[PDB]
Formats: sequence, structure tokens, C-alpha cells
Amino acid sequence: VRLTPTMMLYSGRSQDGSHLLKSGRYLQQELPVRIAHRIKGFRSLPFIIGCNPTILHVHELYIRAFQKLTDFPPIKDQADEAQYCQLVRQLLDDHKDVVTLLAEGLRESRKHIEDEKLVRYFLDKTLTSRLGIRMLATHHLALHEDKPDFVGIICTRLSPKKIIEKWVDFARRLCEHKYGNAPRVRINGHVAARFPFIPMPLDYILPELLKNAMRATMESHLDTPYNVPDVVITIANNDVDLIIRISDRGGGIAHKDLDRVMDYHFTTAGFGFGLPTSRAYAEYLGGSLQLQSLQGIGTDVYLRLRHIDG
Amino acid sequence: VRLTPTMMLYSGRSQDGSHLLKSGRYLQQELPVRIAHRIKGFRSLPFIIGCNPTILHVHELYIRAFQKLTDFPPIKDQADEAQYCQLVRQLLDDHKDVVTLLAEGLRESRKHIEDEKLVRYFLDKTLTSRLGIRMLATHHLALHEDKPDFVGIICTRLSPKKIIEKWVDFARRLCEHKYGNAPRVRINGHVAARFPFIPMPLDYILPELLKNAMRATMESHLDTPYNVPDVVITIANNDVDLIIRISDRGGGIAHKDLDRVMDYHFTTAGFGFGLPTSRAYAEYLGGSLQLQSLQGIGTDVYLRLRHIDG
Ligand SMILES: Nc1ncnc2c1ncn2[C@@H]1O[C@H](COP(=O)(O)OP(=O)(O)O)[C@@H](O)[C@H]1O
Ligand SMILES: Nc1ncnc2c1ncn2[C@@H]1O[C@H](COP(=O)(O)OP(=O)(O)O)[C@@H](O)[C@H]1O
Ligand SMILES: CC(C)C[C@H](Cl)C(=O)O
Ligand SMILES: CC(C)C[C@H](Cl)C(=O)O
Ligand SMILES: [K+]
Ligand SMILES: [K+]
Ligand SMILES: [Mg+2]
Ligand SMILES: [Mg+2]
Repeated sequence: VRLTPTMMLYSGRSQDGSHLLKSGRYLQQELPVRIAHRIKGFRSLPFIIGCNPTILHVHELYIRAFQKLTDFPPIKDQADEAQYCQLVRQLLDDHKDVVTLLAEGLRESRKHIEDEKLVRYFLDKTLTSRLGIRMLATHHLALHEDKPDFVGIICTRLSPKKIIEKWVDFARRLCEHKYGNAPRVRINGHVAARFPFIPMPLDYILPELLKNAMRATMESHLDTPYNVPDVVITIANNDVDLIIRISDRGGGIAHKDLDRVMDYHFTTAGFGFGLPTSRAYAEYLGGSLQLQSLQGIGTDVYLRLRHIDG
Repeated sequence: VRLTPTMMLYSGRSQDGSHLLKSGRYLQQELPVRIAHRIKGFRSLPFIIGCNPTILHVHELYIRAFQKLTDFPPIKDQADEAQYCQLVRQLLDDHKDVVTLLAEGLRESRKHIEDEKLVRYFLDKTLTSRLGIRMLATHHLALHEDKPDFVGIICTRLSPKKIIEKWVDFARRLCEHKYGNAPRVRINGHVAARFPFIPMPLDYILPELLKNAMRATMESHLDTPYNVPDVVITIANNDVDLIIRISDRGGGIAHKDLDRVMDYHFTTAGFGFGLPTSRAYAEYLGGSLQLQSLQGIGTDVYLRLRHIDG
């Protein structure tokens, strides 16, 4: 029953399966209201942006979802609950490319307005609400599964080192595929820590930060691709939060780019969403994402995520 | 002729010694106005604080200095200039303990007022103005000296690694004297950098940050004083600024203390002035001082100082 902001992840264990029903009914009351807020967000977008065909498509997707959700009959039994899950699974899949569609839709249209704070706010609000909604929805679905060491999407004994290693292997492959090599990653600090935690946000954030650090490292070592400085990751685990520091020797973020890197769409090269999205996600969950640039040397990125209150 | 804020450090080279006169005359016009501002600062202190006998003593010192400075006759020749230097040297020495007197005077008296922003502002403004004044004054005196690789107090080829090493040896001695041992310090990054720079601010700041990192390291390793994690210092030198990162494995700054550590007087133990003073000095010179705490692991402190414009 651990909560994200104004949102609650049910921990329940009833052999009869009545927690599924209480969970299902909660989801059913909650999803339409939150989808309505997203729709209100689209309605208030500057006209010229809202008229972009890709933005209109996403706008329609949300209306469609609101329609199907409200059309679904109140849940009275396992049979209803079971069918609601099919709808939720369908919606989750239908909406899996939303971040990318928004990025495309907004890329050009955003420069047609005078106030630039506007799109930042819309995206921060839309993407984090969406993260919140997908977490709740996926958590409900997960309550059906019998994975050990999970209560829904909540890992009961998450190892930060393990999940970091997972995304390191992933980022290294992408990097090897593009450059013929990848920095090695060293992990230090509280490497043996284990605690209850929701992987989902880490699954978004970590690969974004690792891809950044690896790209920077390779692009600054073009003469010695076979011998590049390691990326060093430090884990700090205390009673308040989990801190993951990702340090590279990739030459740093230039002074002229520093005020831009947190802007959606800004890139010196994906589509420039990695940093602002990651920060918005971390702040939404009560944490933060901070950068320290050592121009000429490299960058330290500090991810902080609050622990699950007990 | 490199400048600090609203203040100018004369680079001059006249064999006849006329730059000494132009410098002297500049100092003579500039010191009284700036001392007057400091006096105005004392006049506007909350009554109950201004009545503290130590605060009153410092207040009087500044009046006395204004008196002697204004009483000094306009400078028309080397003889006048030469005598002005004696006065400046006397004043510099008379005022050498001002930071410490202010700290004592304010320690108790400050809690007697409702607005806490007040003392922070007074101290930030008083201490940085004082740094500015001492730099100009000392720079003038230094123009008389014939040290090679100096133009006044400006080192023409400052090595960050060398000046860091100087203060490392110093901090290690203090630390060894108190704990029987001291962390080793490793220095990496742009270790061979050399550039024109004014040592004075580094001479204040570095020992403060080194003492902090060493204390934290020892106090968190009481069982293994003979084997403690190194302090690691990274130098980054680029065209805009010099960055010095000081990282320790001293266990970090606790969440409950984090909002306090930049307050004058706050200490978990000198007199709690190291951090706020160092930050005020760095910002005054166009740089910054930022902390990243990894609670349970350690702390990274980032000092940034702008280069001398050319
Ligand atoms: N670790 C890093 N080192 C150097 N530059 C970085 C680092 N992380 C981000 N940046 C800079 O910030 C920009 C924004 O990154 P991001 O938001 O992830 O979008 P993208 O990776 O698509 O460019 C990058 O294009 C890059 O110039
Ligand atoms: N590197 C560090 N590691 C852990 N704690 C630190 C560090 N630097 C500063 N602190 C904390 O911040 C407080 C304020 O430090 P400072 O302003 O230098 O005053 P003082 O050193 O006199 O306490 C210290 O008492 C200490 O608790
Ligand atoms: C209707 C929901 C499940 C869709 C979420 Cl808000 C998303 O865009 O992925
Ligand atoms: C009169 C000057 C030289 C004194 C400076 Cl402002 C200081 O307090 O040290
Ligand atoms: K970006
Ligand atoms: K302090
Ligand atoms: Mg990226
Ligand atoms: Mg100190």
C-alpha cells in the first residue's frame, strides 16, 4: 500500500482473491479522472501546436482511452475484473509510443510560440502523470502474477547493483554496435545493498544516463576507441534515499550548452529527451537529478530516489 | 589591470616607478569609500547586535581606519606613496582578526532577532568586501616587491596542483596532530595546468575544504585510523573557469544537517565559518561552491573560479 504522489500502490494478500477486486475497483475509479486531466492538458495547448497532426493523434488516443474506460461497467466479480485487465493491457500497449509521438509532434510546432516555458510545463506534467498512470496500471496487472520477491511491480529485495549491471550490459551493446567498443563500468559504494523498491523508474532513467555517459566518453576518445576511461558508478544507500552517482571522463558539458541540456529536444548529436524526462521522473517520485560538469574532464550525474516509507 | 567586481588590479610596468604612484592614488581614492560602506553596514545592524562589545570593537576599528585613511594627504611623490604603504600595512595587520571577532560577536547576539536572513547578508557582504579590499591593498604593496612570476599578487604561471599540494601538507599536519594520521590525497585531471591567477582566494578556500574532508574521513573511520580512504582531488581547466573537485569517503552530510551547513556558525564539531565564507568568496569572484552529499558514503565539493580575462 506504498504510495507515489496522490496515488497509491496496493499491497494486498487475500487467498480468496478479493484484493484483486479492491485493486481493480480503485484502478477503475482512478484511471478516467487522470486521463481527463491529460485531455484537459491537450485542450489548453497553444492552438498552433494542438493542430499538429501528430499532437492531434495523441490527443485522440487519450480521448479514445477515456471513452473505453468510462464505457466499462463497474466491477462486481472476478469475471469483470479479469476483463478490465484485458482493456488495461490493450491501452498500455496502444500508448507505448506516446513519448516519441509527443517529441516528434512538438519538435517543430514549439518554436511557433513566444513563451517557451509552456512546452516544458506541458511535457513535464504529461510525461510524469503518464509514468504515474502506467505504474498503477502495471502494478494492478502484476498483482495477478506469482513472481517471487515481487508484490505487484514492487521488488521486495531490489539490488541497485544488479539493476545497474542489467542496464550497463544493455548500454554497452548499443555503444559497441556504434563505436566498436564501450567504456567499462566500475560499480562501488553500497554494492551489497538490498531493499524494497519499484524498478520501473530506474528502468527508464538508468539507460538514458548510461547512454549519455558512454556516448560522451567515446566521442572524446576517437583516437583511442580501444582504450577509453571507465565510467564509475557509486551507490549510496541510507534511510532517506538511494543515490546513484554516474561519473565519466567524457570531457564534460560545455559552458555554452549547460543551460540547454535540460530542455526537451535539445541535443548535440536520440531525440534530446533523456535528461529532461529523467529529471521530471525523479522529481515526480520525490527525488532529483543533478549534473556537475567539469569542462575539459567529464561529468558527474547524481540520481536520487526516495526510499519506500515503512 | 585585471579586475575583480567593481574593483581593478593594476598591471603596470614603469621603470621610473610612476605606476606605483598611479596605483597609490587609486588605492587612496578607493579605500575610504569602501571602508565607509562597511561602516554603514555596522550602523544598520540590529541594535541588540550592534551593542555587543566585540561587534562594537570591530565597528570602531573600521571608523579608526576611515579616520586614518582620510587624514592621509593626497599623494604627490614617491615619499608620500612610500608612507601611505606603511599605513596600509599597519591597517592590514590591525584588521587581520576581523573574521574571528565577527564570528564571536555574532554567535550569541544573532539569535536575539527574528529575521535570520539578516546576519547571513551582513556577513556575506562584509566578508567579501573585506576580501576585495585586502586584495587591492595587498596587490599595491606587492607591486613594490620583485618576486619573479608575480605582477603584484597575480601569479603569472600558477599551478593549481602546486597550490593544492601546499594546503594538503598543511591540512594533513593539523589532521595528523589531532588523530595520529591523515587521509592521503590523490590529485588527478589537469595536473600540469599553469595559468595567470590570484592565489589569495585559493589560500583561504582550499584549507577550509581540505580540513572538512579530512575531519569527516577520520571521524567516520575511528576503528581504522591507520587505514582511511584517500581524499581525491580533480582539477579541470578550461577557457572559462578552473574547477577543483574535492571528494571524500567521509560518510557524507546527513539529510538533517544539509540545510544548515551553509549557515554561518553552524557546526557539528573551528567556528562553523569555513563553508559559508568559502562560498561567499567564490561567488564574489564570479565562481561558485557546490556540495553533493552521498549520505552513507561521502561528499563531493566543487569549487569553481573564473579565469582572468585576457
Ligand atoms: N555525461 C555527459 N557528458 C557530456 N555531455 C552530456 C552528458 N549527458 C548529456 N550530455 C549533453 O546533453 C545533451 C542532452 O542529452 P539528452 O537529454 O540525453 O538528449 P540526447 O542524448 O538525445 O542528446 C546531449 O546531447 C549531450 O550534449
Ligand atoms: N566534506 C564533508 N563531509 C562531511 N561533513 C561536512 C563536510 N564539509 C562540511 N561538513 C559539515 O558541515 C559543517 C559545517 O562546516 P564548516 O562551515 O566548515 O564549519 P566547521 O568545519 O567549523 O564545522 C561541519 O561541521 C560538518 O558537519
Ligand atoms: C490509458 C493509459 C493506460 C495510458 C497511459 Cl497515461 C499512457 O499514455 O501510456
Ligand atoms: C582598512 C582595510 C585595509 C581593512 C580591511 Cl577591509 C580588513 O578588515 O581587513
Ligand atoms: K535535452
Ligand atoms: K557552517
Ligand atoms: Mg540521451
Ligand atoms: Mg570547516
